[PDB]
Amino acid sequence: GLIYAVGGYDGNTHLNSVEAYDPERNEWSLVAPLSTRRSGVGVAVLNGLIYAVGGYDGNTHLNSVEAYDPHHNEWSLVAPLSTRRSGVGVAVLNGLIYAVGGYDGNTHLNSVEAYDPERNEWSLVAPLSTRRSGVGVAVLNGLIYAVGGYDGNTHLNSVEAYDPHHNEWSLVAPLSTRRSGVGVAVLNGLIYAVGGYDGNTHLNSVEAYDPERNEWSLVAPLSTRRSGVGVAVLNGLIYAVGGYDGNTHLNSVEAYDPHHNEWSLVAPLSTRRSGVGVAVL
Repeated sequence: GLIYAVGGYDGNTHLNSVEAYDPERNEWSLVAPLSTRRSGVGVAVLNGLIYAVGGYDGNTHLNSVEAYDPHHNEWSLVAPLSTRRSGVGVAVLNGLIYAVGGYDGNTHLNSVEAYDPERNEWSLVAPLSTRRSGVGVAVLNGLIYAVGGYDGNTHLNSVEAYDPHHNEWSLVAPLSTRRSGVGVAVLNGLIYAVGGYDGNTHLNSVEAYDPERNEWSLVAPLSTRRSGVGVAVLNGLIYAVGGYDGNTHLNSVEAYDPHHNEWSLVAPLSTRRSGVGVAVL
């Protein structure tokens, strides 16, 4: 029932710090830090553990992965990716962690790898049809959706979905707006694409995808522009954590109520964090 904000960039420093949000107290508290600084990190929850995948330590784009045990309040390294990946999208499906796309330091990636915690190993699965760093990823109805991103030359409005039973990606309806550094989460059978960067400006706009109609619709915009924003769903609300508003890196946090279709501010992070990974545990 807590939101964890993992790593990020405060405007000067790539962070190893981690903090947790308690909606009942409306308060953030620091927890144990990562072993390595990570901005542009992908985060996912599996088997009661938080996995921090890849990212950038201010020097090198990372293949390392570490896992957080809230009962020990400690991070431990697990098996590394086959490819260095910052700006990577991460989602959990059928007991596996998928690492989608990202940037290895010279190339924007279309490759995808999956982690099996039983074997503690990563293996490649089918690649994206499009290279995607800064990509948002979420799982809905047994499919993994890769939303937007940057292919090396263009900020993307395209969206594709992964079927693990066929080991195949398929294009679905594209966003109305190009978005890299976009935050994505799933709520009430819809995928929300939050903020991002369209190549011209950082965005406050938000779009929601309905798989039944295969179409995106705009919903209420954020109170502030946010790219590199972490997005997570808790208690029927969508939280947008941190990010970058085109001017500075943000410690502010807002929550979206789909019943009212409105965003409201909640308590801010102790630390400005763009390129932050967010997960609910």
